[PDB]
Amino acid sequence: SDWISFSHMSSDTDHFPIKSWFRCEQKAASRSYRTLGDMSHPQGIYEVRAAITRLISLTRGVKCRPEQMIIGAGTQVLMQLLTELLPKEAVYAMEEPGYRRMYQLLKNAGKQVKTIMLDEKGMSIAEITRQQPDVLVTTPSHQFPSGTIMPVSRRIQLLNWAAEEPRRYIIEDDYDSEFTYDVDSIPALQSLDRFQNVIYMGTFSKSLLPGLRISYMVLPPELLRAYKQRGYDLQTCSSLTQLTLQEFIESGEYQKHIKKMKQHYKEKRERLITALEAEFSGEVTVKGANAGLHFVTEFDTRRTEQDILSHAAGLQLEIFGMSRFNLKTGRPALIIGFARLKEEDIQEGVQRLFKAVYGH
Amino acid sequence: SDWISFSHMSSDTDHFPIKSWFRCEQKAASRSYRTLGDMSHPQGIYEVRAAITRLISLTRGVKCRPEQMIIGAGTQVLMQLLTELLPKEAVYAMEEPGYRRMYQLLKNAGKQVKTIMLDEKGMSIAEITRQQPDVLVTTPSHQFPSGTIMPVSRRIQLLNWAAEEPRRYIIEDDYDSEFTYDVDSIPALQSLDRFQNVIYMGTFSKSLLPGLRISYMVLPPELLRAYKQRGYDLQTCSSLTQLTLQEFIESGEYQKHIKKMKQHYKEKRERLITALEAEFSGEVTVKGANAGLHFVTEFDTRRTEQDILSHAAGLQLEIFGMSRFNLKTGRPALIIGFARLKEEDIQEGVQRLFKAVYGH
Repeated sequence: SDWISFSHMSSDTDHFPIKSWFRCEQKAASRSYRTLGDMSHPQGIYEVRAAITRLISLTRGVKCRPEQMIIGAGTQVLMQLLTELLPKEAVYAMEEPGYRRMYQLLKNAGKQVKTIMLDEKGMSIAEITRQQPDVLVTTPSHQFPSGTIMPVSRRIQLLNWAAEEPRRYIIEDDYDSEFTYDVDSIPALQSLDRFQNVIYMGTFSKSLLPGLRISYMVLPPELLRAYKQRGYDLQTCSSLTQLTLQEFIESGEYQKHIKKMKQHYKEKRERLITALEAEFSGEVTVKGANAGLHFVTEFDTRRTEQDILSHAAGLQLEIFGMSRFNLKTGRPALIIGFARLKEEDIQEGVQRLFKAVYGH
Repeated sequence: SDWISFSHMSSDTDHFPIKSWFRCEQKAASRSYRTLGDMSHPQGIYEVRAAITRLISLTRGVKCRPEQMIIGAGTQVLMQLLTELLPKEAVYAMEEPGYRRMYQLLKNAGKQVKTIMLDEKGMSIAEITRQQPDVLVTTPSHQFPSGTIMPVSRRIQLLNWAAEEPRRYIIEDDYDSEFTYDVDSIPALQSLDRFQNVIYMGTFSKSLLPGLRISYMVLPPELLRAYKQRGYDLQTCSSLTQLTLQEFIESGEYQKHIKKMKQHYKEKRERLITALEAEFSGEVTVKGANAGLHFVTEFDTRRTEQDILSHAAGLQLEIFGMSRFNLKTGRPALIIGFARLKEEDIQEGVQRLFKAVYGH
């Protein structure tokens, strides 16, 4: 496999400190071995929840007490639980383009899902208003996949909407929030909300490995009450995994990791854009590269997206199409993730793109 | 600080080879690091599924491919998924006494659950006939908590019932199946399943640790088709955990540990029963002491079950009554779980019990 990954779903393992993670695991195991034979508090070990709460209040400005947070074997399990905590009759609203997987999860749940188009400011509040939903699912920090950062003004608009009527909720998926390059950090929607209409959700898939399977959500106390009233849920994250995370955070290894990785990803995104402009001369349009670990490139060709993809897979370039993120064509648009893209493989990689874009 | 536990819920941390597990973890990691930035296959990494499939076909006669198996961070998320694969209008049935947690999950989902009492051969097929459910939840190998082992005749009656009408299924929870001591083990129900009515669910929580969170389920092809039709699921079980378990199995460490713990518990259960018959003069009756990590004792008293339990909290002896396992009285019976009972605490424990019942 002499592959090159322009994939957004992967993360580069060479710069994760796996020995540090493993040493954090051993520290946690020896500090807490006696209590490992317990099954965690269903919301997650309290001290781990406390570590995450301090962490996210620091980095993102999130305001919560650890009692509000639930862990977490992935955002998909948390989101399922969340649909059971929300009113059963709620009408959901997701960004178009967006996460088809959650769209299918919601439809499969018999829910009504309205797809909300985007504009230069993020998910379209005008379409939200026209279609009149109950629950919004949004990616304000770095829209997925379009990469649009939602400006504060649009955030204000969404919060005003949520607050003008009862039992309206905003699910803020703060995927990709650890990295914000030549823009500065904008605080989360939750931190701008005065009325607790926001379910903040975050994950460690990108700040760590995806195979580690940990995410978390912060409930409004009304939904938290609805949670506690269940009485039968069990934690899906292994206790050691929770404790290794808590050590990794509290040792300062996580902040060290993130700082170094931000510098690394900033430089790699500059290099990739420069290679893209050299190879494609300015016949590629790049969009949504302000933050996060991916951007969009639209090209222009008489090749269908599907045949471009079929031909990039032959050159062993791993890359995906924007058409994948339709929930519910006109030009080729592609998603370029530079998480796993090796820094020595840029030119070669971009070359494999030109030949897959064109044929030469 | 001087507690003695006759709990089933307990799990040996002391005689769990955590160093062997950690060495299997690092071996798996050096061999498979570059795939830890990848997301697992949603059913689970194929090779972990194959390792488990070979294991369970050996130890329990289970007939399946890895293609049919789903993992699995605990048996409850597998259960929830399962209720989604099964017809939305299914009527469930659970043993009484049984697992109140699942009863609670099923009811909180809006499902009608029937409770089905036991007779000498296990789940009462006469009551299943009478109350007319669609889906059975059963523990044929060692009924929880009664210790009753369902004989082949009753298994065939259950299979026949499921064969006679559409949309009838049997969930076989092989929760306690790693330890069956001085009775030659019966094969799983699943091994008798000619018409593919049985969903087999097993777990490693009992056989390694509860906090480790790894369980699995074997789906009949129609249900597997139902699952692949979803197309949105993601593996909840940490890829690291999956790989560590595959190394643990294939290095032969799992089989070593199980042979050792099996022998340990055989000898401990025999010693415990010896001590019981010595101290209680034949005014104790022991039921289902053949396998698993528990059995049932019935005594003589004036005291409410709450009285024996209450007086045992004052001898610092943790124990459970059969009325705990109603899915919602007329005498006391208790369940003795020798899982984390220390071998030096047997005689003392039984001594405490004789006073806990009486107070002489």
